[PDB]
Amino acid sequence: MNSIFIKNLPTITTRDDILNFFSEVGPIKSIYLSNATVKYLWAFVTYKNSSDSEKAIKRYNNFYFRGKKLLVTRAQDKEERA
Repeated sequence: MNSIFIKNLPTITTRDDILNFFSEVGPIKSIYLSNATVKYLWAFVTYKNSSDSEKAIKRYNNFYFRGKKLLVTRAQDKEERA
């Protein structure tokens, strides 16, 4: 409920890029940036404040970063039922 996925990232994306863009909505607790070696990277960002993760989706989904339209979605944990 604090975490988002960021996909369609440019391959030259750095941890600092994620930090600089996504800290604008609120304090970031943790970041994973894939060491994908292919066409696009992905990131997993956890916010300290739950409200900020929703803000990040609202503000950065479909945001262009180096010509790439970012996909920013909620990282929802596994549901209980099949």
